[PDB]
Amino acid sequence: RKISRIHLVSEPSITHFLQVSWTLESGFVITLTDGHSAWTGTVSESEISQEADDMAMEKGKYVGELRKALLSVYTFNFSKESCYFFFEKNLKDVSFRLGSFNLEKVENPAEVIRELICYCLDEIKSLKHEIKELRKEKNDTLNNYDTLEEETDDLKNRLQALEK
Amino acid sequence: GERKISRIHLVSEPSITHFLQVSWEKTLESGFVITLTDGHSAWTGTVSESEISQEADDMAMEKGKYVGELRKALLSVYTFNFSKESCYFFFEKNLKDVSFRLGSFNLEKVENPAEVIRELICYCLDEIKSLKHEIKELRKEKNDTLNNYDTLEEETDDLKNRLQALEK
Repeated sequence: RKISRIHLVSEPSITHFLQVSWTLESGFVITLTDGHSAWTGTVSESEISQEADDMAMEKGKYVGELRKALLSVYTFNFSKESCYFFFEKNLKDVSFRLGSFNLEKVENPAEVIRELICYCLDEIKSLKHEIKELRKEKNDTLNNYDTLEEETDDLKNRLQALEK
Repeated sequence: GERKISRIHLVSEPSITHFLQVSWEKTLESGFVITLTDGHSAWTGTVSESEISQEADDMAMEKGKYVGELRKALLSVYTFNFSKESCYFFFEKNLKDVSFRLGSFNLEKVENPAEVIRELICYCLDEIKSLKHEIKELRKEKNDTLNNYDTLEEETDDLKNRLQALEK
């Protein structure tokens, strides 16, 4: 998955969180939350095909914009009454949409929020663990390079002393 | 300031994960803020420097030991208790066959839970980004040295071949 902070136009004051889980080409789940409510939509490959056909765009580029847009200067839109989500690719004060998706309001949003925070805390734990091994490996590699430099200097010294 | 976010389970709500966020401006011993949240509501309490010393005294515990226990329990066997009707949070130390209360706190139901939850998530997302940056730099520094190693080793081997031939 990827969790991105976004601002909606209808609510520029606060930060929303866009959680996308999936390659995206084979349909995905998109979740929006403001820390209280949550909206979730499962986008099928069928629904994807119908969006790229309604706007006459290449699959690869379309998914590429999805990939470039959903995982993170794009703008994001969501109406809490119609529950339709869409984003635009902006360029030169000119913009166009990449389809819309329906995000149904979730009955028990606290479950989603809890899961999102747990995911982040688990990720932090995993990254710290990885860093501990990488620190040691980095230090070992620097030490081994120093050893080789000293070993190589010894060889050159022996060659030059040999010459004379 | 600094903070620590911990996952806990409550005796009275064993199924749901709660999050305990403890933060301090200077140091834990000089005052901290303790927030409990289930991802929907949040309760917060401020603990002053003098309240810590008074709690240690009421417990007939040496202040350093009391603070040491707060660190082990609130920053992360300890049990956590909270009731959404009393807004009263206490945790206990459980040794073999016996437990005892390690101080308690009265939390106040926050008025803006969503704001607190968003700020907490943002903190985690910022930490993930910083940790990913750190990993990327560590791995590049390691890989850069390995490349220099392999380059230097080409010369080392040639010098060995030259020296072996000359000393042969």
